[PDB]
Amino acid sequence: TEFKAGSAKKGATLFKTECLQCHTVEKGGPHKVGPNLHGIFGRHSGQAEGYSYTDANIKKNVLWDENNMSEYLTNPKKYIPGTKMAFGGLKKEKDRNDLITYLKKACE
Ligand SMILES: O=S(=O)(O)c1cc2c(O)c(c1)Cc1cc(S(=O)(=O)O)cc(c1O)Cc1cc(S(=O)(=O)O)cc(c1O)Cc1cc(S(=O)(=O)O)cc(c1O)C2
Ligand code: HEC
Repeated sequence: TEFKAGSAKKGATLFKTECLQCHTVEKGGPHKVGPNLHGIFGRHSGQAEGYSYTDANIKKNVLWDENNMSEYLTNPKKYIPGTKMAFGGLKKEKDRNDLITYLKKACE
């Protein structure tokens, strides 16, 4: 996939409805069902401090960027077979661009 910067405003609403139940974004924010996402961009998969990941999420062995994030969020278990993230994915390209535009700001 090829990320294109979109609307963080639309992305924020998508995060609220699709992601917030399992994830926080703020620095020092708590783990929930899923890990806190602060600092996710640039970091090795499966490496937030204090969170117990699947071996699949750890050993995916990629650094997160906007393009592999878009691919992941299209269909999480297809990109990371073995994942325990129970999210079906955002099939729509604009949704992923907007979400990721938001995530870049919100987890900085
Ligand atoms: O910046 S905005 O988010 O306000 C914006 C709103 C509209 C827009 O048409 C665009 C931006 C331009 C635009 C950008 C992109 S992107 O490169 O992926 O960022 C894609 C499109 C687009 O028109 C094409 C498009 C895709 C989809 S998808 O099926 O979800 O992938 C839906 C739409 C698209 O126009 C419809 C649409 C939704 C929305 S929504 O408010 O975000 O739901 C605003 C506008 C729309 O035309 C009206
Ligand atoms: C129902 C729960 C749930 C939902 C909904 C969910 N997630 Fe997750 N997410 C998780 C869990 C659990 C993990 C850890 C999975 C593992 O260890 O295999 C995870 C992992 C991730 C990771 C990898 C983190 C890392 O450090 O490698 C990212 C990125 C992520 N989620 C983003 C999102 C985004 C963005 C959304 C919404 C679009 C979302 N998630 C929706 C539960 C969820």
